[PDB]
Amino acid sequence: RDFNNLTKGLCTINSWHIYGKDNAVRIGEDSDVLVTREPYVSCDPDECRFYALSQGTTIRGKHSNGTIHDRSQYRALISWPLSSPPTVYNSRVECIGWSSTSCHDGKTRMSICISGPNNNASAVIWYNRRPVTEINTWARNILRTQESECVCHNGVCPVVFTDGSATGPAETRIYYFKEGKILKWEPLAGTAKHIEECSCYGERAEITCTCRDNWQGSNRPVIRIDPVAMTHTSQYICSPVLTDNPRPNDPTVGKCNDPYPGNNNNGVKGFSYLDGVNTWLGRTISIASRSGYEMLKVPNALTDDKSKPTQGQTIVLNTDWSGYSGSFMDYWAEGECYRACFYVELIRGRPKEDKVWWTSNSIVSMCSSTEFLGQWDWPDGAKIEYFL
Amino acid sequence: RDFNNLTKGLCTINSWHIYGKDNAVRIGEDSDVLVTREPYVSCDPDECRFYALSQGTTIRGKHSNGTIHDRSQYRALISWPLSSPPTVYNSRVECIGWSSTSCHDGKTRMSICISGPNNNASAVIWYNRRPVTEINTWARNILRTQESECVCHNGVCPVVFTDGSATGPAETRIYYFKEGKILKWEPLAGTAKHIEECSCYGERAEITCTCRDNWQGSNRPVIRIDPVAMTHTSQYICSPVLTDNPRPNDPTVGKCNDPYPGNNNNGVKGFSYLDGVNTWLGRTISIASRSGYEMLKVPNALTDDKSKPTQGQTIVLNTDWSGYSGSFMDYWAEGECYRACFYVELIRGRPKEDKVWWTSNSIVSMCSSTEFLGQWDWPDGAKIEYFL
Amino acid sequence: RDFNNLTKGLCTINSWHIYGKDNAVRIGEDSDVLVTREPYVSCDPDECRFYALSQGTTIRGKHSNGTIHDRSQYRALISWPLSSPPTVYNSRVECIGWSSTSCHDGKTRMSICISGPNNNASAVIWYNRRPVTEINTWARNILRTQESECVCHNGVCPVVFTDGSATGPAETRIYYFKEGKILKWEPLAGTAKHIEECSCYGERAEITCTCRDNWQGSNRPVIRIDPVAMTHTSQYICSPVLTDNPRPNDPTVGKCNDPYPGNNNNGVKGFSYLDGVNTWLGRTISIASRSGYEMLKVPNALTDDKSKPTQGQTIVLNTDWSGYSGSFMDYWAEGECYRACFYVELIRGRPKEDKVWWTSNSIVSMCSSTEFLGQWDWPDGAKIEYFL
Amino acid sequence: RDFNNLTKGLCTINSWHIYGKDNAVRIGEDSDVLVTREPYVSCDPDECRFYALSQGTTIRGKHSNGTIHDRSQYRALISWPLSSPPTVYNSRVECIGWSSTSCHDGKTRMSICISGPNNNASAVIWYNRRPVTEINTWARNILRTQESECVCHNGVCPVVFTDGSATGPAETRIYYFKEGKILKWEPLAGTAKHIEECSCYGERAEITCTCRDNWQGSNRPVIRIDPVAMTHTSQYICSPVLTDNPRPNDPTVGKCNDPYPGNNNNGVKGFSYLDGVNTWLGRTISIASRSGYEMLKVPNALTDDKSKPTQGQTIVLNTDWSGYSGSFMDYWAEGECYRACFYVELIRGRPKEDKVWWTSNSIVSMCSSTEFLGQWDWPDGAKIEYFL
Ligand SMILES: *[C@@H]1O[C@H](CO)[C@@H](O[C@@H]2O[C@H](CO)[C@@H](O[C@@H]3O[C@H](CO[C@H]4O[C@H](CO)[C@@H](O)[C@H](O)[C@@H]4O)[C@@H](O)[C@H](O[C@H]4O[C@H](CO)[C@@H](O)[C@H](O)[C@@H]4O[C@H]4O[C@H](CO)[C@@H](O)[C@H](O)[C@@H]4O[C@H]4O[C@H](CO)[C@@H](O)[C@H](O)[C@@H]4O)[C@@H]3O)[C@H](O)[C@H]2NC(C)=O)[C@H](O)[C@H]1NC(C)=O
Ligand SMILES: *[C@@H]1O[C@H](CO)[C@@H](O[C@@H]2O[C@H](CO)[C@@H](O[C@@H]3O[C@H](CO[C@H]4O[C@H](CO)[C@@H](O)[C@H](O)[C@@H]4O)[C@@H](O)[C@H](O[C@H]4O[C@H](CO)[C@@H](O)[C@H](O)[C@@H]4O[C@H]4O[C@H](CO)[C@@H](O)[C@H](O)[C@@H]4O[C@H]4O[C@H](CO)[C@@H](O)[C@H](O)[C@@H]4O)[C@@H]3O)[C@H](O)[C@H]2NC(C)=O)[C@H](O)[C@H]1NC(C)=O
Ligand SMILES: *[C@@H]1O[C@H](CO)[C@@H](O[C@@H]2O[C@H](CO)[C@@H](O[C@@H]3O[C@H](CO[C@H]4O[C@H](CO)[C@@H](O)[C@H](O)[C@@H]4O)[C@@H](O)[C@H](O[C@H]4O[C@H](CO)[C@@H](O)[C@H](O)[C@@H]4O[C@H]4O[C@H](CO)[C@@H](O)[C@H](O)[C@@H]4O[C@H]4O[C@H](CO)[C@@H](O)[C@H](O)[C@@H]4O)[C@@H]3O)[C@H](O)[C@H]2NC(C)=O)[C@H](O)[C@H]1NC(C)=O
Ligand SMILES: *[C@@H]1O[C@H](CO)[C@@H](O[C@@H]2O[C@H](CO)[C@@H](O[C@@H]3O[C@H](CO[C@H]4O[C@H](CO)[C@@H](O)[C@H](O)[C@@H]4O)[C@@H](O)[C@H](O[C@H]4O[C@H](CO)[C@@H](O)[C@H](O)[C@@H]4O[C@H]4O[C@H](CO)[C@@H](O)[C@H](O)[C@@H]4O[C@H]4O[C@H](CO)[C@@H](O)[C@H](O)[C@@H]4O)[C@@H]3O)[C@H](O)[C@H]2NC(C)=O)[C@H](O)[C@H]1NC(C)=O
Ligand SMILES: CC(=O)N[C@H]1[C@H]([C@H](O)[C@H](O)CN)OC(C(=O)O)=C[C@@H]1N
Ligand SMILES: CC(=O)N[C@H]1[C@H]([C@H](O)[C@H](O)CN)OC(C(=O)O)=C[C@@H]1N
Ligand SMILES: CC(=O)N[C@H]1[C@H]([C@H](O)[C@H](O)CN)OC(C(=O)O)=C[C@@H]1N
Ligand SMILES: CC(=O)N[C@H]1[C@H]([C@H](O)[C@H](O)CN)OC(C(=O)O)=C[C@@H]1N
Ligand SMILES: *[C@@H]1O[C@H](CO)[C@@H](O)[C@H](O)[C@H]1NC(C)=O
Ligand SMILES: *[C@@H]1O[C@H](CO)[C@@H](O)[C@H](O)[C@H]1NC(C)=O
Ligand SMILES: *[C@@H]1O[C@H](CO)[C@@H](O)[C@H](O)[C@H]1NC(C)=O
Ligand SMILES: *[C@@H]1O[C@H](CO)[C@@H](O)[C@H](O)[C@H]1NC(C)=O
Ligand SMILES: *[C@@H]1O[C@H](CO)[C@@H](O)[C@H](O)[C@H]1NC(C)=O
Ligand SMILES: [Ca+2]
Ligand SMILES: [Ca+2]
Ligand SMILES: [Ca+2]
Ligand SMILES: [Ca+2]
Ligand SMILES: [Ca+2]
Repeated sequence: RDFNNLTKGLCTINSWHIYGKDNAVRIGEDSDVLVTREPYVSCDPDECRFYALSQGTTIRGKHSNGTIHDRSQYRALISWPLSSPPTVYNSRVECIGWSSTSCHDGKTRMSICISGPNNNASAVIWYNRRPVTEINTWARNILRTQESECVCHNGVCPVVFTDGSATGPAETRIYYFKEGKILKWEPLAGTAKHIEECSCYGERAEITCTCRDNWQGSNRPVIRIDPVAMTHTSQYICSPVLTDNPRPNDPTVGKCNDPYPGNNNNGVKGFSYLDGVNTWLGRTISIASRSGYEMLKVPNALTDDKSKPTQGQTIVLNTDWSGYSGSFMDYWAEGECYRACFYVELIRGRPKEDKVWWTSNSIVSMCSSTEFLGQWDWPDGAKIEYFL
Repeated sequence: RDFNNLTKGLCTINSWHIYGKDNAVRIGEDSDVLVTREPYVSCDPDECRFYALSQGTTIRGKHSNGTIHDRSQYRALISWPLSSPPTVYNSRVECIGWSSTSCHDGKTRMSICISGPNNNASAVIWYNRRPVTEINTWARNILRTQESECVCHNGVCPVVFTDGSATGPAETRIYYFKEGKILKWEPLAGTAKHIEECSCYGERAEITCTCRDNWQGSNRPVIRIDPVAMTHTSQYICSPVLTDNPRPNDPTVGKCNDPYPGNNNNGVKGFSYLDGVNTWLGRTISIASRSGYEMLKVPNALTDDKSKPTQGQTIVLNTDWSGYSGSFMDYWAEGECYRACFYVELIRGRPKEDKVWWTSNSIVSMCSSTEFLGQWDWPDGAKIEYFL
Repeated sequence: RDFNNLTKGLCTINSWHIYGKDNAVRIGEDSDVLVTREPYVSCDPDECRFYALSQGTTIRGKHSNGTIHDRSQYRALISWPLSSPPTVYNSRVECIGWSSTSCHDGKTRMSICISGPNNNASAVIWYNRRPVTEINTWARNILRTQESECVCHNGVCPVVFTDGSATGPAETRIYYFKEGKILKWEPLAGTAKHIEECSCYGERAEITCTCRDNWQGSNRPVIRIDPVAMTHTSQYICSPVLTDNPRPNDPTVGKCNDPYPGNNNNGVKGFSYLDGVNTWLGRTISIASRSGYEMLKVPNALTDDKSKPTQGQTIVLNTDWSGYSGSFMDYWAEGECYRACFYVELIRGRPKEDKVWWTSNSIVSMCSSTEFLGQWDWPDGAKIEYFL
Repeated sequence: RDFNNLTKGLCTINSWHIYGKDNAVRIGEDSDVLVTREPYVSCDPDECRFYALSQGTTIRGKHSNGTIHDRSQYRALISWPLSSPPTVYNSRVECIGWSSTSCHDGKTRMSICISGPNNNASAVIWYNRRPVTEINTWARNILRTQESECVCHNGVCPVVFTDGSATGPAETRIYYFKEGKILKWEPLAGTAKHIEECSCYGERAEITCTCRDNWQGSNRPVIRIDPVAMTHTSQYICSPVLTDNPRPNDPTVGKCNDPYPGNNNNGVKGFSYLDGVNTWLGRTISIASRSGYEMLKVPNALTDDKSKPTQGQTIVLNTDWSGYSGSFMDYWAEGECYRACFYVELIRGRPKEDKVWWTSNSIVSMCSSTEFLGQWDWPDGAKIEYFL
């Protein structure tokens, strides 16, 4: 119809309610479920769907052997109905590649997939299910993007890309697309020192992205974008409640404009909702591995270097496997505010469970409630022994 | 379009004709059919579908082991095309949880799923396929609801919930929703002493629910709701033709305002159509187990404590397994009256058939005819031996 | 939109071209294909689909054992996309039962399914996918109907039913439905002595049905219906080219008003297009079994007792299994005439191939061409050995 | 809506970007994927889909044995969603046969399938999913057509057919269809000596087809059609960069009006985009077998007998199997030019991999970019060993 505008603010988050869960690995033990990873959720004006990068094989298939690998010619961004598992028969391919993002601008959807060898990758930007623009690697070192939805405002949909080292300075760019065409791009600015896999959301004409500093930071870098002026800033979440993984133990004071030290060259895609006292941070419970997942209300986390939790909610027990997490919202819902949502990737198989030769995941997703709801934990639920 | 109003009365029920049957267990012996239980049927203005609580695994899958359990994080309310089986590929998830209800108000559908641990469950009310309202447990003891469709009148859709003991007084509430929002709720009133799993239908601006008194009654409690005044009353079916299970043998006089004694702390979801002489009661044939199913015309059953059958129809032989049963009607059909319909859950597996490690069911459904049709019996049809 | 009227005459049939083929048994050897029998084809104004009576199990499933049986509670009329096989995941249930017919009147579709025990069967007439009318058995001996599509004219859709003996006089009725309601019914009249499984088509406001005289005739009875006056006549195809099966060898002169003798109490559903010199008869090649299938142009077959073939086309070799056959046409196609079409059921399994415990079929369908096209044979194509 | 007119010219091809890939053989190792061959891609105004000739069996099915054979009664033209694999459950049958073409004219789609024995084949032309016209074999020797999409201009859709010898002069005809009806046909004219499997595209009211001279040429014949005058010309690509397979090594000067000698009675379906300096040729890397695939920019290839490459892009490594290739474009995309696209059939199984008894393929497809994108290779990806 008309382009969507981020006219609302976030609803007050007093707890999180279950939104979707596909139990993909449980079901796929005996049905034609595709092996995936790097999942996310994204809404169209009339439907919300699950998204992920297929590995081009079913979990029970012999080709599932080796799916711990990230980039192959057999991967593709697929989407499927909310809470259903990604099956061979219900998965819709959005584009071919091993790194992606996708978002609806109110009129139609833009999907981006990057493919190619490490030194010669390229992004293809699809709009209205047709390829429109292509961007060649600029640093010749794994051109890569968000792995979760982008956000649009009056037709302008910013996307964060990184090309270059994962263990030193890299070349991050913010591209501003409209109808799949490049309006402008700019190099990363601000104090964030390394950027990977940004998780974004929008409210009141501003887009906030919480990313991953793979090089040095255990606190997460934050990029705030003005989609009208097509400009941005960057910094780190100030709070001493560290949210990357692996990470050192939480200190009493964090860092606002530099990576909090202790862990180098590693991390995990994550997210946050930074809205004054209505601020909630997601993180794995373990400081060593992708185990467990919790949401912590940390008032003013972005700007207060001593901010600590005032409330929380466990999503996945520390005795269960988690993984990537990111933000999304249904910008086309009723009401006066945008309801914050997120998903957690529940990785099964390698490297943590190496009795099987594959790596896959299932999805759990939650949205905020203004009520203070009781909590439950949401594990993947599959028994690896069954796959032996 | 416009909200549906219960403007018609029930058609005269002279017999029951076959409406739908999915043969799910037979088919699922060699196809990707999801394990389910607590099924029902519900219509939209342009389509009627089967509904149930999936267990998040196929019947042949190794994860089917243990599906006798009621509440897990792997359950979800799913719907699928009438008379097709609930497969991985055709089942649409309405919401996540282990207790549910759903109904269309003429404009769109409201679905409710409750999830969480026993002492911290919560209901999430979805409208137009989006989460709108959440309600936290008030008694911290398995918040639970109907397990069959709710009914709407001019946008108001009442739903009966119970939180608390299953073997003593509990806290039952009647919530009046409109567009997924709470207009009002009220505590159960009247003489019904315990309420669980209400089966409802509407006619001439009144909604009648036949429920399960798990604590003490072998006769069934009845809640009648005025969706305009948003008020209700409750009592028990007076008739000595007892319809819960297990239950004592039928006496010559029943009880109108108290549970008929003889069996405690157990029961089965059931239903009835209470319309003067046009009154029909459903029940298992066995007084000891969920075996067989029959419909009995018992004129004035609700108000006459000595009422006995004047006609009947066998639905499932006593030599076949039955289970839950509930009411639904196609409020959008042509004609001058609403045609009464019902479904019977045909449970297979545990605990009655323990050679297999799973518990599931198939569905059979019938609607009324003004003709006096010949009768057939409708068993699940699967051979457990095939699953060994 | 508006009710369809049979305003066109038949196109000139100079040969038959391939229209559809599902290769169901071949494909189902390794996919979730439902066991079926009694198939047919029927068009809606915007789509033509395959129809059949499912047996409520896949072919590879253990429940396929015993599917030679005709009437069980696990059967249902299903439809699916043209030339695709009837799978668990793409088959749409139209109604429950073991005998059926279905047709579109231009506005919506009417489907009829009969179910029940031999002495207490009933038909349920569905219109716009909702049950509207029910008819109880009148002779208490396997109420049964066409097993191929009915035909409508200005909303009136006649259907032929038989109740009673299959080996002596029975009670055949012609019901005239409009919007699923009974306008009128009448007992069979004319000289046809026994009627079963009528195959019908319409042209120029007249509906012609070629049926099966199971009791005594090897020539086929013909019922011609006037859907406006709602009246009919009946006789037999006069031609000595006999078309039932089993049957005696072809004589030089046939019978116009009595069954041609030689074979009793058996037969097969079949069809014909009776249009003066543009007359074509279908039949099995074998006079003893459901083997092979050919189309023969027999000018004036209906009225000329000495009529013999002037042209022909082999459809299935005598070395391949055939079965039921019936007529259908796309009444919503472009052009000035209706193109005659037919399907042949290719039965596999029991009783002819008893190394397997099941009975099923695939479908082949053809339509007429005004060209004189080269011919090919169209067998089922599956290797029974693969199923052992 | 309105008939599409070829009003645009080709976009400048500076490189090729990944468009679609189904990984059919990898996925089908453990899912119900149909065996196919002779694939292509074709767009409708609102969707682009994959097309191919099914063999009427799954790859894992026992009936996959023998699928190296080209013409059987179990083949059909099927289409399915872009980049999904051709499964039993998502494949839509367009028509029955073993040779085909299909194209959308802007209003609806025309599909053509040829079937029958070698000496009595016939084509059936479908329009708006209904059979409209039939054409009988004129040379009684494998009537056959394009195996890739046709192209339309103002309702007129030319199609190239060949009937007769594959190793000597044959009878090629160009048929001009409109709404599935024959407007005109004409015998092949010009200097092309043998024509098979034309790959076509349109721009600025002209349709260009690059075909296969199976008899003598290793250079490819080219037919250029004027769809308004309904006339055509034919010649060969002049360039010494030979593009059929098998073929002799590249010479320094080619042949414009005669087959370049060296290899007889064999070839492979292929394609090219002939647009002055914006000319790109596709070909297998191997001169001996269907191994590898590359795109070569050969300015003025059509008219310059000494033209050599100025740029190139590898699509499939010479160490991987390729096969048929053809052209298609999305004539309904936005922008001022038509973006050239192509697909490559990746054949797996027999005859090159005879450890398995089947022959099938997967699909990879690319479209042009005005950027100079980095290149990757795109193999089928399946491990034959897994199928043993
Ligand atoms: C029914 O459901 C309801 C609703 O969910 C349940 O009630 C919920 O209960 C939760 C558990 O108690 C509770 O969550 C906690 O909230 C705390 C904040 O509230 C408290 O503090 C404020 C501040 O003054 C008070 O106002 C308030 O009244 C409370 O006292 C959080 O602090 C909790 O998080 C911390 O603990 C958990 C372990 O439980 C850690 O996993 C988490 O990371 C936090 O602790 C780590 O981090 C801090 C910050 O740096 C450190 O100080 C601390 O030492 C920990 O650090 C170690 O561990 C981390 C992670 O491994 C590691 O990185 C680091 O290096 C260190 O090793 C927690 O979020 C909900 O708020 C509450 N909700 C409501 C509405 O009441 C109810 O119980 C249920 N009922 C039943 C019967 O079950
Ligand atoms: C073709 O199809 C037609 C259509 O279906 C078939 O005709 C149908 O036939 C049915 C079977 O006969 C018949 O159903 C019965 O109707 C009885 C009512 O009709 C009779 O009574 C009235 C009243 O005066 C008369 O007007 C009428 O003419 C009849 O005489 C019911 O009473 C029957 O139900 C009772 O019997 C069955 C066993 O058959 C029980 O399962 C059922 O629960 C009822 O009996 C129990 O309950 C009562 C009430 O408390 C007790 O009094 C009784 O002792 C039983 O109690 C024990 O069992 C229960 C359950 O296990 C347990 O809880 C309790 O503790 C005790 O242990 C029955 O419904 C249809 O009405 C009739 N329909 C028509 C239109 O005619 C026809 O036969 C078919 N043709 C062929 C050739 O097959
Ligand atoms: C390329 O394709 C084209 C197009 O298909 C092929 O050409 C077609 O060729 C067909 C085969 O020759 C041909 O079909 C036959 O047509 C005959 C009619 O045409 C002839 O007669 C007329 C009449 O005077 C002439 O005008 C005309 O020129 C011809 O001479 C039919 O009579 C044929 O049917 C009979 O034979 C077949 C066996 O082939 C039987 O199966 C069939 O049932 C018919 O015979 C039985 O029935 C009659 C009637 O009672 C009896 O008289 C006879 O004895 C048989 O009875 C026994 O068998 C039956 C069945 O088992 C049993 O019930 C009974 O009791 C007895 O035991 C046949 O239909 C097409 O018309 C022709 N089409 C065209 C357009 O030309 C061409 O060949 C192909 N090219 C190549 C190179 O292959
Ligand atoms: C990141 O990605 C980019 C983008 O893809 C990569 O850059 C690309 O690199 C490609 C490989 O170098 C390059 O492709 C080649 O282009 C050549 C044309 O460019 C050159 O010549 C012109 C002309 O003067 C110059 O202007 C230009 O600057 C270059 O020097 C082609 O000639 C190449 O094709 C030939 O070689 C390949 C083998 O590599 C053959 O497979 C191919 O068939 C061509 O050679 C055969 O055919 C010719 C013509 O007859 C014969 O002369 C020759 O002897 C060969 O013949 C034998 O082999 C054939 C086939 O088997 C057989 O039939 C025959 O009988 C003989 O046996 C090739 O296409 C891209 O243009 C370039 N793109 C860009 C934008 O730069 C970059 O490398 C990547 N980066 C990294 C770090 O990897
Ligand atoms: C493009 C790509 O390969 N992305 C991969 C990403 C990067 O390796 C990381 O961001 C360091 N640069 O890591 C992970 C991961 O689970 O940690 C998964 C992604 N598939
Ligand atoms: C929420 C929940 O668990 N409901 C379960 C219900 C209750 O246990 C019963 O109503 C006693 N309170 O029992 C049964 C049952 O087959 O009997 C199935 C339901 N899954
Ligand atoms: C209602 C029913 O059972 N119809 C069956 C029909 C009758 O038995 C026959 O018409 C004799 N009355 O026979 C056959 C058959 O293959 O011959 C199949 C049908 N399923
Ligand atoms: C109609 C038909 O059979 N076409 C086949 C075609 C012809 O044999 C060739 O064009 C020589 N005439 O060859 C091939 C092939 O892979 O080479 C596949 C096609 N299925
Ligand atoms: C978003 O804002 C622009 C005004 O700049 C307007 O064009 C558009 O209609 C707005 N979108 C909606 C849904 O109102
Ligand atoms: C139901 O009743 C209300 C009048 O209160 C009206 O708004 C609505 O239109 C009615 N619904 C229909 C379908 O007529
Ligand atoms: C069929 O005929 C009746 C006239 O009796 C008319 O109502 C109807 O419109 C006709 N149908 C069509 C499609 O014209
Ligand atoms: C194509 O051209 C013809 C004019 O001959 C016109 O009828 C038609 O509208 C044109 N198509 C479009 C999409 O404009
Ligand atoms: C495939 O077919 C050939 C030819 O009939 C036969 O020899 C071979 O054994 C078959 N292989 C399988 C696996 O069926
Ligand atoms: Ca880090
Ligand atoms: Ca009870
Ligand atoms: Ca399987
Ligand atoms: Ca007979
Ligand atoms: Ca050649």
